[PDB]
Amino acid sequence: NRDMPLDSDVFRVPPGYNAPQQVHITQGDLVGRAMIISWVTMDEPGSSAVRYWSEKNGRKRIAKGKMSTYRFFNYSSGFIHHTTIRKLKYNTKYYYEVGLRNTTRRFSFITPPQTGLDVPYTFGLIGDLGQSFDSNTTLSHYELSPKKGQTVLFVGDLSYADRYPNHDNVRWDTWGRFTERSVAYQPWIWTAGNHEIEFAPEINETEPFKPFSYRYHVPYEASQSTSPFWYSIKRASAHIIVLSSYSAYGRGTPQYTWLKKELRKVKRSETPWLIVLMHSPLYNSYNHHFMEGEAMRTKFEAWFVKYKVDVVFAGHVHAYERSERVSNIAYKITNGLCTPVKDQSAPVYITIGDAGNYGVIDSNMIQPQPEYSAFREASFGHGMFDIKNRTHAHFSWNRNQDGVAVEADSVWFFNRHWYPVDDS
Amino acid sequence: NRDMPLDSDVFRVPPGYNAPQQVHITQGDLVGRAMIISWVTMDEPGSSAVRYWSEKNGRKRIAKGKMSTYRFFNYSSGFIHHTTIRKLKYNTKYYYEVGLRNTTRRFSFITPPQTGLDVPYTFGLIGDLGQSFDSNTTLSHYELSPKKGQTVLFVGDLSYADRYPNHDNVRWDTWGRFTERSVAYQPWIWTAGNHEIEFAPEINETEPFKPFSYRYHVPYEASQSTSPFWYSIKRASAHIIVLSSYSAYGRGTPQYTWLKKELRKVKRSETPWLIVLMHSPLYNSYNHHFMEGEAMRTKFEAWFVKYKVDVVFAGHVHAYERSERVSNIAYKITNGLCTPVKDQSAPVYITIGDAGNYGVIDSNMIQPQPEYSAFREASFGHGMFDIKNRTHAHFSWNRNQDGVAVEADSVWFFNRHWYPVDD
Amino acid sequence: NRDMPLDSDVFRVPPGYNAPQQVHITQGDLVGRAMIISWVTMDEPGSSAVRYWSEKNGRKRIAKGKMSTYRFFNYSSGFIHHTTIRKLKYNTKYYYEVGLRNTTRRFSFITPPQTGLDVPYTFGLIGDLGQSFDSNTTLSHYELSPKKGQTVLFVGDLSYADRYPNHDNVRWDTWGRFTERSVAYQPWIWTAGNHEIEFAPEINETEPFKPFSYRYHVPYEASQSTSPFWYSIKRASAHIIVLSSYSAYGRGTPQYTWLKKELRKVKRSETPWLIVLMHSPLYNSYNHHFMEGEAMRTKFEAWFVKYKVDVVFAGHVHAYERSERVSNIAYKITNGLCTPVKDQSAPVYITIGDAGNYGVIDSNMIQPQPEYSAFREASFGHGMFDIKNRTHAHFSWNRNQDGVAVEADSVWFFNRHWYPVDDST
Amino acid sequence: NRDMPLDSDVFRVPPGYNAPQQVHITQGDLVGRAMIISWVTMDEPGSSAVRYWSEKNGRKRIAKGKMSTYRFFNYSSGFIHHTTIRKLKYNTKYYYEVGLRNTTRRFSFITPPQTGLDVPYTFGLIGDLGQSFDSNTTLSHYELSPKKGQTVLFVGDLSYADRYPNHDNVRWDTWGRFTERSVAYQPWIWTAGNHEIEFAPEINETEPFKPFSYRYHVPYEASQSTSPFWYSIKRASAHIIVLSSYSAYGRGTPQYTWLKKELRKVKRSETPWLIVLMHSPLYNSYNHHFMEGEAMRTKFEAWFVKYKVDVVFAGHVHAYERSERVSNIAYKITNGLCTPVKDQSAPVYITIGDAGNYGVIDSNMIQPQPEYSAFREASFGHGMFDIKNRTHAHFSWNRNQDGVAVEADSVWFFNRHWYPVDD
Ligand SMILES: *[C@@H]1O[C@H](CO)[C@@H](O[C@@H]2O[C@H](CO)[C@@H](O)[C@H](O)[C@H]2NC(C)=O)[C@H](O[C@@H]2O[C@@H](C)[C@@H](O)[C@@H](O)[C@@H]2O)[C@H]1NC(C)=O
Ligand SMILES: *[C@@H]1O[C@H](CO)[C@@H](O[C@@H]2O[C@H](CO)[C@@H](O)[C@H](O)[C@H]2NC(C)=O)[C@H](O[C@@H]2O[C@@H](C)[C@@H](O)[C@@H](O)[C@@H]2O)[C@H]1NC(C)=O
Ligand SMILES: *[C@@H]1O[C@H](CO)[C@@H](O[C@@H]2O[C@H](CO)[C@@H](O)[C@H](O)[C@H]2NC(C)=O)[C@H](O[C@@H]2O[C@@H](C)[C@@H](O)[C@@H](O)[C@@H]2O)[C@H]1NC(C)=O
Ligand SMILES: *[C@@H]1O[C@H](CO)[C@@H](O[C@@H]2O[C@H](CO)[C@@H](O)[C@H](O)[C@H]2NC(C)=O)[C@H](O[C@@H]2O[C@@H](C)[C@@H](O)[C@@H](O)[C@@H]2O)[C@H]1NC(C)=O
Ligand SMILES: *[C@@H]1O[C@H](CO)[C@@H](O)[C@H](O)[C@H]1NC(C)=O
Ligand SMILES: *[C@@H]1O[C@H](CO)[C@@H](O)[C@H](O)[C@H]1NC(C)=O
Ligand SMILES: *[C@@H]1O[C@H](CO)[C@@H](O)[C@H](O)[C@H]1NC(C)=O
Ligand SMILES: *[C@@H]1O[C@H](CO)[C@@H](O)[C@H](O)[C@H]1NC(C)=O
Ligand SMILES: *[C@@H]1O[C@H](CO)[C@@H](O)[C@H](O)[C@H]1NC(C)=O
Ligand SMILES: *[C@@H]1O[C@H](CO)[C@@H](O)[C@H](O)[C@H]1NC(C)=O
Ligand SMILES: *[C@@H]1O[C@H](CO)[C@@H](O)[C@H](O)[C@H]1NC(C)=O
Ligand SMILES: *[C@@H]1O[C@H](CO)[C@@H](O)[C@H](O)[C@H]1NC(C)=O
Ligand SMILES: *[C@@H]1O[C@H](CO)[C@@H](O)[C@H](O)[C@H]1NC(C)=O
Ligand SMILES: *[C@@H]1O[C@H](CO)[C@@H](O)[C@H](O)[C@H]1NC(C)=O
Ligand SMILES: [Cl-]
Ligand SMILES: [Fe+3]
Ligand SMILES: [Fe+3]
Ligand SMILES: [Fe+3]
Ligand SMILES: [Fe+3]
Ligand code: NA
Ligand code: NA
Ligand SMILES: [Zn+2]
Ligand SMILES: [Zn+2]
Ligand SMILES: [Zn+2]
Ligand SMILES: [Zn+2]
Repeated sequence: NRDMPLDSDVFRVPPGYNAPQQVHITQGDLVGRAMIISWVTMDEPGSSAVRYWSEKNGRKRIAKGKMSTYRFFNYSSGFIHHTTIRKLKYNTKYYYEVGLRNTTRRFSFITPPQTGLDVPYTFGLIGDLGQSFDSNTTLSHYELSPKKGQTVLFVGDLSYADRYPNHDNVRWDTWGRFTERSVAYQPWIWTAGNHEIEFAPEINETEPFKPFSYRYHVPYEASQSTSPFWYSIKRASAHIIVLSSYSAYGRGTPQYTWLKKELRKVKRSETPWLIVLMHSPLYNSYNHHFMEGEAMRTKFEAWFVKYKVDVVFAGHVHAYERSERVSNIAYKITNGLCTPVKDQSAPVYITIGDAGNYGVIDSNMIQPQPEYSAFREASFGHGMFDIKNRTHAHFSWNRNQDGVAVEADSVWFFNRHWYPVDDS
Repeated sequence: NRDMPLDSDVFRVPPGYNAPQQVHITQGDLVGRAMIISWVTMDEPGSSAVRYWSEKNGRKRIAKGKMSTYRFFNYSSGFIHHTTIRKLKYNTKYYYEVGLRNTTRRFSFITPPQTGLDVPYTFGLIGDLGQSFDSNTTLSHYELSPKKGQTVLFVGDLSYADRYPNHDNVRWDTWGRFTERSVAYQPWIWTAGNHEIEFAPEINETEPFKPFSYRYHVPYEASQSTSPFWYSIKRASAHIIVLSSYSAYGRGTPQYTWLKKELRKVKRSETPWLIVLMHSPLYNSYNHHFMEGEAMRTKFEAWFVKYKVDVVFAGHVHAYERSERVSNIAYKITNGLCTPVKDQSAPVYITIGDAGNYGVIDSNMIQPQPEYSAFREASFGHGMFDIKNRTHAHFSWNRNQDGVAVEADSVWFFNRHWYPVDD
Repeated sequence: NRDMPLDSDVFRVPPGYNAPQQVHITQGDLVGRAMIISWVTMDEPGSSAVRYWSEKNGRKRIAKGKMSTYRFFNYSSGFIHHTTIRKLKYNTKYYYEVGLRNTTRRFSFITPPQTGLDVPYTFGLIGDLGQSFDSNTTLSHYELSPKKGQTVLFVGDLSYADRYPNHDNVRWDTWGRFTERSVAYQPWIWTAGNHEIEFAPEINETEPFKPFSYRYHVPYEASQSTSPFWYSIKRASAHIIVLSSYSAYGRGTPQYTWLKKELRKVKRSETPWLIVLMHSPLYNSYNHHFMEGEAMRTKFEAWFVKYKVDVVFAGHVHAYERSERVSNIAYKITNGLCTPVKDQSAPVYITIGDAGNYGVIDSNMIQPQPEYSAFREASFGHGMFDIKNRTHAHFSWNRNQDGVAVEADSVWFFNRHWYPVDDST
Repeated sequence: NRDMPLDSDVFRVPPGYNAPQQVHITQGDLVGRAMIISWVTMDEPGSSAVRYWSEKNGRKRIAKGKMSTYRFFNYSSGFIHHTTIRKLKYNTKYYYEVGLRNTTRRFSFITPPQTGLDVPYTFGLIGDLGQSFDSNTTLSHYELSPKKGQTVLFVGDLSYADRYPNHDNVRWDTWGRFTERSVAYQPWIWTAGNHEIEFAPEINETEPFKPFSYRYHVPYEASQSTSPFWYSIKRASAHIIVLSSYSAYGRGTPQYTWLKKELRKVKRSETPWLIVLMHSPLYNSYNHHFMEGEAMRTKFEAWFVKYKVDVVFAGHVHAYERSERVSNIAYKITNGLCTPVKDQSAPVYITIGDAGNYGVIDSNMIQPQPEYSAFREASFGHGMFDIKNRTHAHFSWNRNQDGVAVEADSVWFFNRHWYPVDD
């Protein structure tokens, strides 16, 4: 176990009575004019109000949100606040304060630009963060990146609190305080991983995702989803679809039905970059969780080809892997066509679940490297998906053992819709 | 299309003030000593009490249940009752009556024999019933069967009420009154199909399986399931595992985790017949819904082989198919091994979703007939799985266009644990 | 049984698919800038959106509210909509529309003037309305009154649906359609009466006021009440306090606590007319329900004197009665001081529970008329509290058997804070 | 504030992992064959099962109950268990054990005799107990009483936790542990006082009686009450009626309606002693809370007289008072009949809210002592209602300053139905 001890500086509780902690934000709407503000108070319920103001207009406003609590076995939570700030200005720095009654803590964010064809934007890519010492340097590598991530795409497995006895939910609080130094100033877009399931019938905890869902809200109604575990957002030139690997996705189910309709609503003339997130990779040549993505892949892979998804990000495997553009959609049971082929309409599949978890890397690879795998390496690190314009985005991967400006893997993406050419 | 009109005889309301209607029973425990009695009253809530007594020891006892209601868009249900009778005697006729506060109605059932290695038992197989005129013929054929079925293994898609505007839930009620003449007297073991999902955010109805789960209860806690849409029961010599094609089944999910534990609890020296029910077939050589079952197959086929499941029954496809014993579990992305192969540890996959639905048959088939497919036909009908003992179970398929004693398809199942020979 | 039959013209369903019916409004805030819009759709849920605009300007805005439903025994409601229009302009005609998805119906209201010392306003007084032919006559008299009532103060007992078998809640829907012609255009201020309680444990209905509270919302949180059945509103120059005779009011209970603080908040220099609404009369010389008000009188009478309430309106008794300014607050169990005395600091107690109910008047009164009873008469009718300014309000009582313009009883009120001179007739 | 400090011995936590604390029992049915067993586990949910057996026959049985939790402002409760043991034998000592899964604790109780005309029984009377050092003394005097109480009638105001900042509900847990040494072995019959209202809108606690209602269950369903704050039990020769001073009692309200019908069910030929419990006294000659009972009095006094209630116990005033048998029911507003008069159908009204509370006594009395007041004294203490038979019960008031066998006041109650003479 390489988890940071409870006394670590990154887990420190902010001073002052009922001081807000575990502050975290995410996009609150479909197009970027809104922000969910989230924090926890531990001494008393406190106010769910958020004071905020833009640098441009300097008028202090109040939004009012809602508080909630939960229990998990013998654990009882602090007071969890979720407040949505709406009708924000584009491309604008706002300041926001939480804890208006007790002790007040102040933060800030920048709204993205209005969606558009050539609007540039830099996405962090982080998966399977955890709270090990490895997790802490990955976060450091992200925040010190000269490419300056503006939003993190998070592909599942947050706190790993379920590894503890009875899923010791204090390790959710520590994770929230630890990640605050980033997510309180820029949105993370949440994907549900398997360590969020927390299905523990032995301790009478049988509602999947219960802790995760109380602590991390997503703007899922903004895209007509009926569940927080699959949803869409638009931000700058990107359309991002979040799927749930451990929800139902059979034909006719809510997630299947929502994805079918959502892929049809995508307007590549406004958001050229089509990004999909799921926890479990559909392409993966590591031994760890080899072929667990087969189920979802059979259901959705053809749809990713059809709609010319640019890239699919996943975690789950604790390592890094970048596919070639391939598909394996010709199979008809008896026709023998079960080998992935090069398909220039396919997305690139990237496994980036290597941000540290609890300190274990997945090293065992199937050998030789299969044709469908382009690059892979068992190192800790994080990714950046730097969109330049409608045709070009630059993806890079940074290792924890390198300098923060070093790119150990690096490739240009040519947009599938606006410039379809062999970017290999 | 061919759905029976609302004024059909099969849909008649039982007379009397608040007379119970849509009466139906199913196994109430793990081993067959309990029964869930269910019904609906339309005039007022009424009593959830059930009076019962055996034709033998004859003492009249009272079980008490719970009532509940639901709404669906602009539909308001009647008052739905579910009551469990426990501690029944094995292998005895009981009488039970419902509607004690006002109009009483009386029915009977016969508890199964205790579970055991060599206990014979006869299972009706019905899928995708619906309420078309074909639906009624299938049910007649089952009731007039010389085989004499004792329990219906129902592989999902019940009322087809979702085909109607706003899913007109009156068509649940009619289907309940139509099927009463069978399921009030012998258990139907319920599987959930895609027509039970009734996901309709356009009318703000977003809870999967809501009308079905209010109306049809299952003993799912008896097998430590956390959900009614997957569960297991034992009856005579059969261990029946019911799965939910339209719930989560990824690694670490409730259903995945439950099934993974459940197969370890199977004792073939106590129940040698291992039967799996699911709505969507894992092997299906018809064009309609072709390869829909692939996702669940990747997850569960290797377990079915590991545990030598005798048969997997499914509906969904509106036709009849019986596979060979095959598996397709050796694939590894790049090893190229993606062809089903004869495997005597594997189950036979039977598609039996041809009870009538709303009158339509699935006739277009993959050509040529793949080697994994033993027999297929686009006719309405039903199946019977007739366990003779620990080694032999006779499966027969009866067509609606045939006489009720006629088996258009017939095959001996040799038990995968006690007698695993080529069948 | 003088209840109007089900096929009466007043119970007619508004035509068109899923047309909104039982449209009714009431004040939706403390000061008058808000309105709660309420209505029922029978065919499908429909939209809880309200389109509205000022006759002056004309900008057509939308307010979104919520739909709820209930069951009561073997009855199932339609789809009940409550939507609050906020931030409105004072003294201004607004039009509003409901049923925006399918069949639209349009109505209007006038927001009250801004609260102030001399702001005039006419309040109607109706209690125990019911749905009888007498009930129809009272409503007609109210709306045809030459002094135009601008808001109804309603002292409880609405539909008398609970008199029917299984409280046949269909009789709630008919009463909503019948009263629509008034309450859809001007707010009625709701008090909960004993016929709202609907405690029917024999048919497993044990939640008091369940039908009433689903159908009739009030802005109780605006006055920091925690319950719909007691709350305060301010309108024009009146501060109106609504109490619940059939809720707890023992010392330390929520209603007791709320009323205690609420009287401290009243400012007679911003709203001179202090009005109390309750169902059960504290002072009542009628035989029916004689002394049922003693328990609440015991708890609150002295507070009404202390804070110089101008008038207490009640119903419950199916007749009309106006009291002298009278108090009975000096009793100490053993001191013999149990008789009401003239007290110019006390309010007037008015029983106005004679709008019709199910067609029965309460005529058996105690004789001779006690010294505390000013005027009493067993006839169907309604009242008007016509505030002229900070010092003067005219109260009048109109009988059904009389013309619409004739006051059978009437009296000038001298405001207890601004003109505290004896005004005894 | 004479409240005991948190490290006092009476607040000791039972040792051992998840040891049940705050164990307390009350009658679980109408007549005395059932017991509600309540306790709190702090380390994890634990099992709600209760193992119990009579000292007579060691046939160990299991009763299964229910667990609940609550929050109050920034306080989070432990795991609260309520389990009803039903179908017990009369007049029988039972053992019971809680904390089965982890640390077990064992207690006992003795069921009352079957209800009956001439069954003797001793009732402890305790009100406004709290947790001062005075409170601990009163509880000692009760448990040391030579008259040996068999059940406590508790007229309300339990923990006084609502005097602490934010009603510091730890002072509920501490009170449960302190009272356990009595109430784990014999029932206390709970009346809600005003310190149970805990209506605190400032800190967003607006639901009356929430902490109390979670921690202390009552068998209110057994008398067809729809609310735990009013209810009746029958025990030995007593029919006991608990009213809620701080709920609704206007005409038509649930409580009012309930009391009207419950009195009609009283059978003095089976329970000759008719006893009413309420928190706020209807007769009180103390300055503190003078005439707060008038409102309930105007509604209910004539009913008490009409049904010849033997005695009404209240608390609320932190002193002792015993009235004469008087009524004040002749008043008609204008007839001037407002003075209480002696009335041999009226109950005796006893204020017994002097068990200690937070260490304050109410000493200021109305002078001179009114005619309706028989005896009254501002001292801490408790009472005992000792039923001998259908005609006689002995009531005694024991002060904390006297020795445990000393009665500072004592009267014979002559049964209003069987023996109504001037007592
Ligand atoms: C969209 O972004 C691309 C990456 O930044 C642009 O390509 C870049 O163009 C630069 C000239 O402005 C040149 O120095 C860079 O080397 C080049 N980078 C790459 C990776 O090609 C692209 O510009 C167009 O496409 C390239 C290939 C050249 O033909 C440019 O002259 C073109 O303008 C950007 N597209 C647009 C429309 O600006
Ligand atoms: C289990 O049931 C099978 C079907 O009823 C039995 O096989 C049948 O046995 C009949 C005589 O008992 C024979 O006429 C049938 O032809 C035969 N049916 C088939 C499909 O083979 C079976 O009986 C045992 O197995 C058969 C093959 C013979 O060897 C019998 O002598 C055996 O008793 C039943 N198994 C047992 C263990 O009884
Ligand atoms: C406040 O309203 C009162 C009721 O309308 C006014 O009294 C009425 O004044 C009328 C002409 O102003 C007069 O014809 C009415 O007889 C009289 N009504 C009564 C019941 O007295 C009152 O006007 C002031 O007071 C009265 C007594 C007259 O002296 C008026 O001339 C006064 O202006 C209104 N108060 C004010 C300040 O206007
Ligand atoms: C009910 O209990 C009372 C208290 O014990 C009985 O009165 C007591 O009877 C004793 C004789 O056994 C006697 O020594 C006690 O002094 C006397 N105590 C009092 C306070 O009176 C009572 O006994 C009957 O009633 C009284 C009025 C006498 O007439 C006795 O002689 C009677 O036996 C008991 N009543 C019954 C019906 O048992
Ligand atoms: C985590 O990293 C930050 C930034 O590099 C550093 O200040 C902090 O001390 C580190 N803490 C631990 C426990 O590694
Ligand atoms: C609740 O708040 C009080 C005062 O703010 C504090 O002293 C106490 O420790 C808190 N209790 C809990 C359980 O947080
Ligand atoms: C359904 O089948 C039964 C039995 O064959 C028959 O009596 C009945 O008339 C049929 N009803 C319809 C509508 O086909
Ligand atoms: C409810 O029950 C009453 C009494 O039998 C009956 O008259 C009425 O029609 C019923 N209403 C409904 C909607 O079932
Ligand atoms: C239904 O049964 C109850 C209880 O026996 C009875 O009171 C009632 O009148 C019955 N209803 C009808 C319509 O017969
Ligand atoms: C539900 O709506 C349809 C029209 O959309 C109507 O025909 C049907 O009768 C409605 N059902 C009820 C119970 O109102
Ligand atoms: C009600 O309106 C909706 C949307 O405008 C429409 O789809 C529906 O057909 C309408 N219903 C009827 C009965 O006209
Ligand atoms: C009710 O009164 C109105 C007049 O205001 C009249 O038009 C209508 O016919 C009356 N209806 C009944 C049933 O009395
Ligand atoms: C939960 O149970 C474990 C069991 O060892 C214990 O150590 C832990 O302190 C408990 N947590 C709480 C908050 O009681
Ligand atoms: C309470 O009383 C008991 C018995 O008299 C005694 O043993 C105990 O120490 C006392 N505790 C306190 C804190 O007074
Ligand atoms: Cl009181
Ligand atoms: Fe992981
Ligand atoms: Fe089907
Ligand atoms: Fe009335
Ligand atoms: Fe007290
Ligand atoms: Na599927
Ligand atoms: Na998976
Ligand atoms: Zn994972
Ligand atoms: Zn299907
Ligand atoms: Zn009334
Ligand atoms: Zn008290």
